[PDB]
Amino acid sequence: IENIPLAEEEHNKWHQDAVSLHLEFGIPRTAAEDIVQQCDVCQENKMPSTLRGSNKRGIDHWQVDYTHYEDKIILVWVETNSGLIYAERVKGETGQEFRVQTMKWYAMFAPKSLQSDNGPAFVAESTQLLMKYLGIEHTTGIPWNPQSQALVERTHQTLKNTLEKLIPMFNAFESALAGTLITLNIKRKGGLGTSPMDIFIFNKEQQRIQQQSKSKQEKIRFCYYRTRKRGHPGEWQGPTQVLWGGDGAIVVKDRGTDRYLVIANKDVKFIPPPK
Amino acid sequence: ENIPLAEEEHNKWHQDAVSLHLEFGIPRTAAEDIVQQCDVCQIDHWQVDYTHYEDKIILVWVETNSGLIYAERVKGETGQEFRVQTMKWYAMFAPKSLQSDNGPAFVAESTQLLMKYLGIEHTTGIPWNPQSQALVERTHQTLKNTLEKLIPMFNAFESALAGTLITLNIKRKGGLGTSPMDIFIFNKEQQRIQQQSKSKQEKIRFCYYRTRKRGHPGEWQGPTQVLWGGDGAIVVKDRGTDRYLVIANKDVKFIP
Amino acid sequence: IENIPLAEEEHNKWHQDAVSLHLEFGIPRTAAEDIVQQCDVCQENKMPSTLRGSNKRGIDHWQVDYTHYEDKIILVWVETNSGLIYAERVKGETGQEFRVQTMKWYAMFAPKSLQSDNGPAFVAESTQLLMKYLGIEHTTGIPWNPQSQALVERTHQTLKNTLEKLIPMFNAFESALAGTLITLNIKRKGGLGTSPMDIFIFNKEQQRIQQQSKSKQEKIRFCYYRTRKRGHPGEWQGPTQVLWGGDGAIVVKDRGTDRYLVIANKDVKFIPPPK
DNA sequence: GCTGCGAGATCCGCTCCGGTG
DNA sequence: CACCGGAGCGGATCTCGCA
DNA sequence: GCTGCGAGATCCGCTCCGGTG
DNA sequence: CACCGGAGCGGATCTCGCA
Repeated sequence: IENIPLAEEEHNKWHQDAVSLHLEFGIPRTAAEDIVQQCDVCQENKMPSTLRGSNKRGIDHWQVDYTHYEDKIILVWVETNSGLIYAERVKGETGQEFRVQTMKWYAMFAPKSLQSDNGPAFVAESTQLLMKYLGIEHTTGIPWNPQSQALVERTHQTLKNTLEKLIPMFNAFESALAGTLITLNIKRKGGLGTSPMDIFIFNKEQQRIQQQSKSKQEKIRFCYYRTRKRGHPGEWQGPTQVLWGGDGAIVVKDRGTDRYLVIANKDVKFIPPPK
Repeated sequence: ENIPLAEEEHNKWHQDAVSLHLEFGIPRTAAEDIVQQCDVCQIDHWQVDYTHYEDKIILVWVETNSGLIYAERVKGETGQEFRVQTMKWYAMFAPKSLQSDNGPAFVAESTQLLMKYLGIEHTTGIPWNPQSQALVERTHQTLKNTLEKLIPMFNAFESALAGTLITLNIKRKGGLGTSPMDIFIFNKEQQRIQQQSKSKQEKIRFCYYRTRKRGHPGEWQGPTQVLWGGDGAIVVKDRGTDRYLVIANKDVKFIP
Repeated sequence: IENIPLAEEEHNKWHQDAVSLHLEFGIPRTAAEDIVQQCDVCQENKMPSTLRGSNKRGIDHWQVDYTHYEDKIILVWVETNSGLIYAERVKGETGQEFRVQTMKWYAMFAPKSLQSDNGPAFVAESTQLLMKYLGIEHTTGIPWNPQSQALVERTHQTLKNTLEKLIPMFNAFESALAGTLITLNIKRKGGLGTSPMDIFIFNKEQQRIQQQSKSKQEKIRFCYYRTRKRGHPGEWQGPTQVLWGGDGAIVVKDRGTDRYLVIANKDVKFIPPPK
């Protein structure tokens, strides 16, 4: 532990990873990793390997991107939760044409939110106003990050493959595109052999708001909750409603965190209802 | 299965297939079959018409029962454009039957060949059903009135048509607040469930059936055709009573 | 099973994967996969996802590639088994200069075989004769496949990083390159904290041929062997020497396969030695 | 008759030690 | 005295980008 | 105040059925 | 009668390349 200054000097001179230094001078690897963190050259030359994710979100939250196939502009519209897709060819990527396509889209379906990249048509102020005009949240992804729209990119690849497989069988490129839409919307099935269109229909049936509104008549009970650390709980903090009661646990909301949280039934006491 | 009970109730009261499946939760196709077989009373059915408005030709697609409608501007009335429109329409929906008049585009040989390729029933001739015809004229009048209503506000003619489609499919409501889109979605969901549960499994198969009296099995009767084979039970008709009964698969001899 | 012709017709028309067809028409998925195999469009558009490998080989089997750093030509020499490396800068990639570098290399170490890409210096007939002149096997990798020399590519990346980290501390670029060689040959240690140079030295000590030659005096025994299929063995095929005897199994060579093979001691009968 | 791999960074599984009821 | 993280040790696992 | 995923192809783990000692 | 692949079923796992 007394050789730590010499280890730091060697790190400054040569800049090897902490594992070798730990195995050599017998210093805990936490100290060596902190040395690497507090150094300069290794800090400047280390790489940020992170996993991140994708915005699957919920029902009716879609994103889109353009298609460059055979020097023809095509719009492909992709669902995230169920997996449905839809596409149509357009002469250009102009704002007015994009607005017309979006209006037809919103006539056909009932979306809620839309994601997109920094494309001029997507970013256009009139398009943003129209999206606001129909009460739909429009968020722009960070520029030069196709992984945000990786879903539409994957669907793009699959649709191009299906066009390659299906184009010579029909007279019209639009007809072939419709056939590929059928292939990837009704025929493309996996797992339980259920179409993305069927998933979307079932999602709409569940999302029907009449049942959700009328479920309010169910009995509501109150309770306290506490947090467990090393098996040692805290105080019974705050009265909150029993959102649902399960076997061995319930569902509660913490106003401090403003998010949903689960507590085992052992740390829960039931409040009797009015009588 | 409550389907044979529904069919007995139909043999008693002779109500329409609509109220039948609404109030007994039975297949729409089964209700149509029962209406067809019931001589007292004797899905995805569409009608297509052409109409001009500022000298523009537009396809009109109206479903005969739920009331959902669809429209799209077209350059001309000729067969190739009709084929493209019907290809897009079949891409967007999953129809089962179509009713139309004797228009050249409808009666074109290649159009009917592509109908057969898609495997859907096509019927041409003079429309004789007031139930569908009057709905067609009502849809036409309402659509033209709403488009005259909404055109000045919108920049694009196609945008105005899309807005009128929104008004006539989502905003407009009837009964307990059910849109044509809502009723179409409900019927489509139930129809697809019953199709995947009953249709593709087996067809036109005969069998032997027996009736249990206080648990005692009866003599094998028939033979009769298996019309609706479900989970652990089938629907067959007793010839004497002209009624359908629930017979468990353990009491059925499958005739090859 | 009678719907197979219709399934084949649908495959010819639309060309979806076998899983969906199997889940739809209730046909065994082997038949559908064979249909896809015997079709044409899916055969033409399927992708060959294979894993392959790398030629780690044994001791003293190396490969090399050139370095394009700061518009300066550098030769980097990489070991595969132990992990040692060595490098030196050269003005150009000419055949004579490469021959001089190889001769210095063979003076410094005692290699056995060398791998390389389609580089003109590596492919030169005089270089091949010189490699033959020193009794070293030279094989050329398939062109335009850097994954064959992925080892030297990885070492290239690491050495460039270490140059970036170490260049300003020395006057001469050659001195910095030597320092990076020290870093990656003596300091870069993992696992048991043992240097690649130490691994190479121990490999040479083990590969010393005197012990291998003098091990022949060990007793040699003969035996038969058989192959097990479903628990049913065959005939006792061929007399072969007991190369080594272990606990529950031995080592034998099959002249039919001309490779080494292991048989459990249960299927082995010991031949008594001469007495 | 031939051939993708490894530095680097957090997280976690874990085991003696700890607080902890 | 049982129990769970705490810390240390060791291993498991992710993208990336070199040619 | 934000965000890589999924068609496609072999191999394998496995469970009733089989040969098999 | 125990035992191991055989075949079928289902799941586990690999690179790649789309923008």
